[PDB]
Amino acid sequence: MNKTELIKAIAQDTGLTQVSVSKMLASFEKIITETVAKGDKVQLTGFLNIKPVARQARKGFNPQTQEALEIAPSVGVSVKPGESLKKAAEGLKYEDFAK
Amino acid sequence: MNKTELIKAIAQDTGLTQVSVSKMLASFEKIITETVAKGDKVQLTGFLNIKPVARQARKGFNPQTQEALEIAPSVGVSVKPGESLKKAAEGLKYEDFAK
Repeated sequence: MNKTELIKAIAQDTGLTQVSVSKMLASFEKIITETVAKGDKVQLTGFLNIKPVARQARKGFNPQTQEALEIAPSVGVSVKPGESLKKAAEGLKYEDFAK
Repeated sequence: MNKTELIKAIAQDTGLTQVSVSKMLASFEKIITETVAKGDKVQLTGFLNIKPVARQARKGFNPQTQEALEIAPSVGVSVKPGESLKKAAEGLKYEDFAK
């Protein structure tokens, strides 16, 4: 699925009026990517812990070629996929992917 | 934010009909986690890409005192690094966190 397929995901799980399925998802990244950049820890049930956390602010290796460094972390992306989808996955196409 | 905060995040980015803000987001996580679990490549425009991959895990008993068994049930709900959210993070104050 994606910013469009997901519109159908709500346009079908919901469908009510197709509100902005295309616009709410277009804004979803605008709020997902923008919230972390707005300063808010979005949290999807228990799988997408959207929340920014700094972890880098330098990377110029010494006067050599590959001795890169990094002293100071600036905003980052703490969030990640949780087990809510893996538990849902162990329940629908987990073995389907195995074979 | 969360299954309700992000709701208004789209209910406001939408404001068309507030479709089911409650049913589209509660189901969006139910479909986000359920799609990857259904076995579809869930993703977000160009910053997130949740994808499940048949995998497994084992060596922590359970039916007794837990700490010794040997199974392997664990799909791999991978994901992506939406830089649009990290680059947006540069917008919130990435360096401000580095200092």
